[PDB]
Amino acid sequence: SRWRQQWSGPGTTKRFPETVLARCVKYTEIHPEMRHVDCQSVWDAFKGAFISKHPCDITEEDYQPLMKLGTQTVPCNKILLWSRIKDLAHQFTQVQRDMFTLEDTLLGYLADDLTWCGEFATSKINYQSCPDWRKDCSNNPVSVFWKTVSRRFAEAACDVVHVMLDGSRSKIFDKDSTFGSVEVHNLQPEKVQTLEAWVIHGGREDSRDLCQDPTIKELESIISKRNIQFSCKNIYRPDKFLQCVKNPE
Amino acid sequence: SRWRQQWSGPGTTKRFPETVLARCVKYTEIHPEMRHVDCQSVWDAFKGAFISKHPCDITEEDYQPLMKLGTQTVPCNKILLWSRIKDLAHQFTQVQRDMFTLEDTLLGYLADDLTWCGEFATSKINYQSCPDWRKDCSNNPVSVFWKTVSRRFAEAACDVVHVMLDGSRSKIFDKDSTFGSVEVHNLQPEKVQTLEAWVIHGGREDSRDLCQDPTIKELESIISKRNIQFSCKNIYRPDKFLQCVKNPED
Ligand SMILES: NC(=O)c1ccc[n+]([C@@H]2O[C@H](CO)[C@@H](O)[C@H]2O)c1
Ligand SMILES: NC(=O)c1ccc[n+]([C@@H]2O[C@H](CO)[C@@H](O)[C@H]2O)c1
Ligand SMILES: *[C@H]1O[C@H](CO)[C@@H](O)[C@H]1O
Ligand SMILES: *[C@H]1O[C@H](CO)[C@@H](O)[C@H]1O
Repeated sequence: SRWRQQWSGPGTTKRFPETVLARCVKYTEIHPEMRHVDCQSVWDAFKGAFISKHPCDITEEDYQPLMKLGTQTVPCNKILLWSRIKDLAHQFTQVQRDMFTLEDTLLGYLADDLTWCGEFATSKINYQSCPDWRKDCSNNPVSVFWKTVSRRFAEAACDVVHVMLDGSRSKIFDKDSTFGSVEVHNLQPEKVQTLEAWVIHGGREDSRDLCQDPTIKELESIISKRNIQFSCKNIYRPDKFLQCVKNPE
Repeated sequence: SRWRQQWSGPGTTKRFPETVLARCVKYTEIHPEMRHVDCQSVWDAFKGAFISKHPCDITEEDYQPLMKLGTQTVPCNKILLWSRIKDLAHQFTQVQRDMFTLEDTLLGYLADDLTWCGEFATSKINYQSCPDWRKDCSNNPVSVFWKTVSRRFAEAACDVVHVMLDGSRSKIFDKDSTFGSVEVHNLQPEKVQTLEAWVIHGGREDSRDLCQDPTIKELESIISKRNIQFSCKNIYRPDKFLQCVKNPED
């Protein structure tokens, strides 16, 4: 288009339509309980959320048709959130398969590690650049997608909700994250009794109780205000922790 | 009441209201995903289905308020049906904890092994007798309850559905059962590809292939007409079958 401006963020992932379609087919193959899904309809609703729209004015309503088609009931008491440490959370649920991260749902599975955006009044995907959340605009197709689906995922949790936190970083709990700014504030006190944090140890620091870290105390204060209880555990040896989850015999 | 007639079936189970309430509280305690349920409302809706009503004119609509409150999503590809061998089916799911029978749902859990009925125009439970489906009337509170919940359970299944059958009896498959007259006819062909039967052997079956039994062939014909595939397997050693599910390491 002769009106299309340059953005600071990377362009849409190459082969984005074909990648989403292939993922949808693969997911329904792996999960027989979701085989009612029509993957053509899913992609059509996904594309309809952002195609032909300015990629700085996307709203939660734009994704509502996709949200409906992707409706999925995950056992509300088996939900695992994560902050910065997505790799270990997914390895965990690959072993503890009755536990689920957002990326283990259909919608999270489709979009995991992809970027996308379009342009106003055109049917073309923008493969050259997409808005950066800081330098360009906050209401872009990718950021709006994850804050919408993340909020819905947290709203469905019940009983005890677990979150993995990255203990190798200066902000073990970071307000400037999906967990800190979306998930923690949309757990429903009527349904969730406790938020249990798993602080994953790593980095080049000598072993110490990281549940005493100031940002964890910050996290405890935040969730307590919402009338939800807080629990914290250190995962000192992640490799050994996974080994115990796999073969606790 | 001065109008109440005698029925041929046993009366309502003793302590029925207390038993349903206790079971509802116990179930939601064990299953956190169902704690949105208000057990008082569940009992009230259960009670409202048959109290003050003639126990020969109960309908599926009478139980709809209970059905709505009892809504529960079980993984549709992990459903286990059974015919006459209820004990082993429950022993199986207690070990294979990702599979569910109807009695592993809240609604099935409440009513398992219980009998109940009321009377028209009165608020009293009939602890003296209840209608027998054969000698008195088929549309009684118990029979109507189970045909309703069993149909919805069967309607929810998807992919591969399993049914345990009692191979120690003459009619391994019996049309005159909840499975044979309700469940098999309400599996949705759009969602279910296969019905897999597990024929449980009894006391020394000479290792005979019971999947060739005439009643099994009858089952295969019935389900095939509905455009669903059929698979059959013999469970020769029920006790050993459970231990292998307990300890697959061997
Ligand atoms: N699983 C994901 O890719 C994921 C989960 C939550 C938030 N995000 C955001 O989307 C972008 C594109 O992947 C990421 O950089 C996050 O900002 C992604
Ligand atoms: N779980 C049960 O007890 C069950 C399951 C299906 C049908 N029924 C009927 O209810 C009566 C009272 O328990 C039984 O005799 C069956 O007819 C019971
Ligand atoms: C917060 O938790 C989710 C994993 O369940 C992750 O995608 C982020 O949104
Ligand atoms: C048929 O299957 C059910 C077990 O899932 C049993 O209750 C009968 O209705």
